[PDB]
Amino acid sequence: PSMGTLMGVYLPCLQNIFGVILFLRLTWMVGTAGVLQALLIVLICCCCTLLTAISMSAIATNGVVPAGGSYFMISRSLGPEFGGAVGLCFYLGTTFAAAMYILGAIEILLTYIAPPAAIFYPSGAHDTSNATLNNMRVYGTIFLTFMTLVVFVGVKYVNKFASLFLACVIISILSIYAGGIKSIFDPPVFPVCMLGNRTLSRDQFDICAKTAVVDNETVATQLWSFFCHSPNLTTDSCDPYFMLNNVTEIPGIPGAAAGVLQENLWSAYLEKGDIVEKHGLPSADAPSLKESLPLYVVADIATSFTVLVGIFFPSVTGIMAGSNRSGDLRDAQKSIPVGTILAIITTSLVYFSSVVLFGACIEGVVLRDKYGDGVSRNLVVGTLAWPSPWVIVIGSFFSTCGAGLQSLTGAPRLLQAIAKDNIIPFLRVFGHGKVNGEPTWALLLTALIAELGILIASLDMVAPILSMFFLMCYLFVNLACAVQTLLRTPNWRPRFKYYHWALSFLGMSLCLALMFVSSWYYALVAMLIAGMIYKYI
Amino acid sequence: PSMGTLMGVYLPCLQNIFGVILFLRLTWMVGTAGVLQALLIVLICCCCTLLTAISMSAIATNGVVPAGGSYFMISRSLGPEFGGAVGLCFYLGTTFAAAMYILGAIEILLTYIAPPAAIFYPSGAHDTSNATLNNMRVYGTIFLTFMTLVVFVGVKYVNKFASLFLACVIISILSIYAGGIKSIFDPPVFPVCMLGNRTLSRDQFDICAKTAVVDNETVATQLWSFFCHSPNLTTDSCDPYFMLNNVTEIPGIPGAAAGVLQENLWSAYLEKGDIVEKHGLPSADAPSLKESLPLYVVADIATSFTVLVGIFFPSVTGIMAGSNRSGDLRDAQKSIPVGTILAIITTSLVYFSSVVLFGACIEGVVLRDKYGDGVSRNLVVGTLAWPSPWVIVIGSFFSTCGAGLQSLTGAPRLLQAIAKDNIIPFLRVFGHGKVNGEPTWALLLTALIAELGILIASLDMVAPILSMFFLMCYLFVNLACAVQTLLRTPNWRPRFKYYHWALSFLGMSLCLALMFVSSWYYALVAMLIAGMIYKYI
Ligand SMILES: C[C@@H]1CC[C@@]2(OC1)O[C@H]1C[C@H]3[C@@H]4CC=C5C[C@@H](OCCC(CO[C@@H]6O[C@H](CO)[C@@H](O[C@H]7O[C@H](CO)[C@@H](O)[C@H](O)[C@H]7O)[C@H](O)[C@H]6O)CO[C@@H]6O[C@H](CO)[C@@H](O[C@H]7O[C@H](CO)[C@@H](O)[C@H](O)[C@H]7O)[C@H](O)[C@H]6O)CC[C@]5(C)[C@H]4CC[C@]3(C)[C@H]1[C@@H]2C
Ligand SMILES: C[C@@H]1CC[C@@]2(OC1)O[C@H]1C[C@H]3[C@@H]4CC=C5C[C@@H](OCCC(CO[C@@H]6O[C@H](CO)[C@@H](O[C@H]7O[C@H](CO)[C@@H](O)[C@H](O)[C@H]7O)[C@H](O)[C@H]6O)CO[C@@H]6O[C@H](CO)[C@@H](O[C@H]7O[C@H](CO)[C@@H](O)[C@H](O)[C@H]7O)[C@H](O)[C@H]6O)CC[C@]5(C)[C@H]4CC[C@]3(C)[C@H]1[C@@H]2C
Ligand SMILES: *[C@@H]1O[C@H](CO)[C@@H](O[C@@H]2O[C@H](CO)[C@@H](O)[C@H](O)[C@H]2NC(C)=O)[C@H](O)[C@H]1NC(C)=O
Ligand SMILES: *[C@@H]1O[C@H](CO)[C@@H](O[C@@H]2O[C@H](CO)[C@@H](O)[C@H](O)[C@H]2NC(C)=O)[C@H](O)[C@H]1NC(C)=O
Ligand SMILES: *[C@@H]1O[C@H](CO)[C@@H](O[C@@H]2O[C@H](CO)[C@@H](O)[C@H](O)[C@H]2NC(C)=O)[C@H](O)[C@H]1NC(C)=O
Ligand SMILES: *[C@@H]1O[C@H](CO)[C@@H](O[C@@H]2O[C@H](CO)[C@@H](O)[C@H](O)[C@H]2NC(C)=O)[C@H](O)[C@H]1NC(C)=O
Ligand SMILES: [Cl-]
Ligand SMILES: [Cl-]
Ligand SMILES: [Cl-]
Ligand SMILES: [Cl-]
Ligand SMILES: [K+]
Ligand SMILES: [K+]
Repeated sequence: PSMGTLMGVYLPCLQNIFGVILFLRLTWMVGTAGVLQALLIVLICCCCTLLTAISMSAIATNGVVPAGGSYFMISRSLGPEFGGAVGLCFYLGTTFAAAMYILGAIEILLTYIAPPAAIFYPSGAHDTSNATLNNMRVYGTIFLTFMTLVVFVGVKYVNKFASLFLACVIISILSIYAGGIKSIFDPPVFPVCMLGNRTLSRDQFDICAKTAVVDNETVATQLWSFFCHSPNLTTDSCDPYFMLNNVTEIPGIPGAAAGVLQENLWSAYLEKGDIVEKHGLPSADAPSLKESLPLYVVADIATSFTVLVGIFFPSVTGIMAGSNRSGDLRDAQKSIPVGTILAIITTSLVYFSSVVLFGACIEGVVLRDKYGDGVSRNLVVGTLAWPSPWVIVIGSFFSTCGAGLQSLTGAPRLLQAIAKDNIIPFLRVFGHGKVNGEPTWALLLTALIAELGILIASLDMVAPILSMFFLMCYLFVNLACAVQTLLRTPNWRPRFKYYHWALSFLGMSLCLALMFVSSWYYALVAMLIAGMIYKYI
Repeated sequence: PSMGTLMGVYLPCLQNIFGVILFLRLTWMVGTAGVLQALLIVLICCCCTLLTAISMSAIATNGVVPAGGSYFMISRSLGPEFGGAVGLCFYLGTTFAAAMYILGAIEILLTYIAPPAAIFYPSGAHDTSNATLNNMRVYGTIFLTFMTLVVFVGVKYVNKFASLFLACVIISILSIYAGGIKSIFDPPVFPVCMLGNRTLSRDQFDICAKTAVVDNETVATQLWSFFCHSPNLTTDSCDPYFMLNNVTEIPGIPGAAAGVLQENLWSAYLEKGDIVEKHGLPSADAPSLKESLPLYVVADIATSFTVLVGIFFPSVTGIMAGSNRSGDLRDAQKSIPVGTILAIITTSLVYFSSVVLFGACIEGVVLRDKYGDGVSRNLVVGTLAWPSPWVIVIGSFFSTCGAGLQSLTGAPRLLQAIAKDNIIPFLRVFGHGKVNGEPTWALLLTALIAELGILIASLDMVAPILSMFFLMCYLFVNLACAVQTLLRTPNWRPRFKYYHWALSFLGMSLCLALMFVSSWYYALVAMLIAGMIYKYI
């Protein structure tokens, strides 16, 4: 074994922690929650994982660190019963993370790369969502079957391109920060068209004006005809909000300044159907027609604190991938606790600094446009990039497609190990393999379980389920590190300096409170199942 | 044993088949789907149960009919493996039926008996639903804990009042038909106020007119001030749909005639947010303000065929309660197949004739008002009653509160039997009992599983889950009656005249297609779990 801390522990953690939510949902989270509550979300979600890494360090500093995987360390150092629970929750988390990574790639493809590559179209006036869901499901079943065939044939090729997907993430992050520094002295041009407080969808009309001049004549624009249903300048069919108010352009990226950061500082939660609005604009109050409602940027889902925590939390998962090469290391009891804790610290500093950067550079109206309707269907992250917005689009697409392949390779190997371990006999039949040792019936079960996550067809609906499984895995790791100290069981002497049982107890309680914060109902279901297995024993 | 067919098999089936959906959701289903598609829903949902009763007759005509319950017949006549599946699916169905019966009683209490007995109020303008859900959950946890204490103490008293809850159902059905016959020559007076096609909520304003006369002076009414935001007769702040249209009263119950039945004959499916409208009225087309949207009757959920099937199907469940007294009967191989099939035929004739009666007597605008907003917060069923609408309100409340108690008494006894039967050792610890033999740890598990159904807090969200469990139970009964004939296993010789294996095969395929019709996603989950247990064996 010859593999150091950097390329053995640190870089796989840093590759498995960054992902889809930094490029699709972080600006939305900043603009919805405010800078202060977004920093609070990042702080709370990075203390479950830091305390869980302190417990995993106490795992790795005990004994020999047996070769192969993070399942075998836990199972040989904690007894089989905690090992089975940690392994099964981590397996279900990895299989739904594959589905979330596929849904992210299809959102990027259908909204930014090729919008004409769309099968189902929003017929009628309203319900653009059912066309969107049925459009996500078809491409989800296509990409999932293609990638399971790739994993069924070409594992050697998936292991080959693993550095390129990390290079794409790092180049696309450095482009964000390079453009954010340039926005201090030279911000880019993305004008946002508004009407009173209300922001509107710029993709539908031509010019952001109420009237124009053609051939020495004042003629109503296309924007007049959507609100007034007549090309005449003196009709009374207009809605009274359009008549009393005026149409105004603003800079979408006003540049890095303290005045922009002061406006983005507090929460602006909306319900489903509300309109994204500024705060410092004059707006005469008036009723508005129901028919002019598609001419605005509308909140897609109802938001709160507990909604945003469950969507953010799978950004911080990825600790457990620092022990998959635990046999290949030179000093596994030293390279694991340093590598995972430094990876959590660096990725958490990237999230804090990016929350402050997006809160200081981008205006909160553009931030709250999930899918970027206020600026001509562009990434809100991509408009801040330095060379072009296409670098972030292409790089985030290839990185999410790589992160899906890595989950579809990592989860059947894990189910293979629990099957051959024979703690649960009900999972006996998934120990079959080929002559290479590659799993067959486990790959089918991961493809069918990740299919049930793809048929939910939303990035915002699958991510609380991921939070729910990774929080159970991290809860049982902290239970099994606190109980073995309080019971004084033999062969449990962790040689880690910064370990204490109260830290693992605090980590257990925090990763249990986040389980209720993310979704209280399914946490209350899992509490019943856990309280029933305890009565079984 | 001295107990005949009528009081032993027929009356418990007829008591357990009628219930909450005949009084709360049948008029809504007729008005939404049309008379023809409502008869098609009743026909399809009564052919799964008739074929399942033909299979249960082949169970009862084999062998001895061992004493006690419907679980012991199936388990001794089909092998333990099918018996465990049928028993566990029927247990989960009974525990969620308790939750649906509690949610029905709380809907009746909070909307018709005591609307001031409401904790959470709809603050703001919109979202009257979250106040409603949080208002259902609190009273659900109160009624569930009270009834589990009653079952924990007073089983002898719950068995005593069992005839009174059947008397309430039969009196409240006879009042419906007595009022429906009276509506031929003397219909009751329930005027419905409308504005163009759109129907409005009469509970908010006083008089159904656009202007009135007070003290020899034409003054705008209260209904003017909601749409125009000014008491002056000559303002231009009115929405243009209110100006171009006129306000009209219609009879809500126009009486039994062929012309009313001809209008109610075809489907009118709406999406969530649409307005209930007539078809034969003049209405000038115009836009409408967003602020006047609470002044209408709005569709609560999006409806289709597959939505209404899953809501209707737990009306027809209740076959399996014809064998709970299988030891007390004089001739159990004769009293069961006659009693259950005659009970299914009589209850299905009641549903067909009531669908035709509500389609012929009540106007389809009043039928599509779930919660009865178009007529002064009254039951749509209750307005057709002969003495008073209060008889149906009180009788349906007491019958649903009795049907919840009967499920909370029947499900822990069933889990007790599967625990003592020892096919699944994981359920070993639920075989404990008191000195009376009454279950203790099973009653706790039924109270915690029915709590997870109450925390969904909708009658329309729990009923597809009930359909999902009773259809799996009825599928395994037909599998176990077809496979034992095709495999020619010993000790399976059913002495029933009208049994054939193709009928049970057709019943299996129909109760599998209804599983996809009711909700395709959770059926696709259960298909995975069933295909995994088969690979285990
Ligand atoms: C050890 C061995 C390994 C394999 C195995 O065991 C043995 O492992 C286990 C693990 C199992 C899996 C465990 C967990 C599971 C998750 C479970 O999902 C629960 C709820 C979610 C799914 O929602 C469903 O999604 C479908 C599809 O949309 C819906 O079906 C609909 O489909 C069509 C649409 O065209 C239509 O007919 C209807 O819409 C409907 O039929 C279901 O109805 C729906 O329940 C998460 O969804 C939740 O939905 C909420 C919406 O109300 C949402 O709330 C918010 O919604 C929006 C946000 O988008 C906002 O407006 C508001 O803020 C809220 O209203 C929630 O966010 C969201 O959580 C499914 C099963 C599965 C995968 C288990 C499968 C078996 C399993 C793998 C076993 C194996 C054997
Ligand atoms: C043998 C031994 C015995 C005991 C045991 O095993 C051992 O038995 C098993 C059996 C287990 C149970 C099996 C099945 C279960 C059902 C499962 O529910 C699945 C989905 C449904 C629940 O929905 C959830 O409801 C909660 C509460 O609302 C939501 O949480 C929300 O709460 C708040 C609201 O304030 C807010 O934060 C968010 O809204 C959210 O957090 C969940 O999100 C939600 O998933 C059914 O709900 C489905 O919801 C759809 C809405 O999207 C709806 O679609 C339609 O919705 C409306 C209609 O109303 C229409 O507009 C459209 O037509 C559609 O959108 C669907 O109709 C609806 O199906 C929960 C677990 C449970 C009970 C298992 C528990 C364990 C169990 C008993 C074991 C034991 C151990
Ligand atoms: C919308 O913007 C226009 C600017 O074109 C505002 O116009 C007012 O115009 C009159 C006469 O042209 C001036 O005397 C006022 O000083 C203007 N008001 C200003 C500059 O605030 C108009 O008031 C705006 N509408 C609003 C703010 O509701
Ligand atoms: C944007 O402008 C509106 C008025 O044009 C602001 O005022 C609110 O308007 C709604 C009407 O839907 C009223 O119900 C509220 O009471 C109004 N709030 C007031 C008067 O304080 C609205 O607040 C503005 N949005 C912002 C500042 O984010
Ligand atoms: C609403 O109802 C009124 C009835 O009061 C209709 O009034 C019309 O009134 C003029 C003059 O009073 C008559 O000459 C017309 O014959 C009436 N039209 C009829 C009876 O159809 C009014 O047209 C109605 N509005 C509609 C149908 O949009
Ligand atoms: C009730 O009246 C409206 C017009 O007052 C009817 O017409 C439809 O109106 C909508 C506007 O929301 C249009 O999009 C449709 O194209 C109209 N349909 C037509 C003209 O056929 C509406 O159909 C009526 N409702 C009924 C008869 O149930
Ligand atoms: Cl991620
Ligand atoms: Cl992880
Ligand atoms: Cl019922
Ligand atoms: Cl039944
Ligand atoms: K991650
Ligand atoms: K029933």
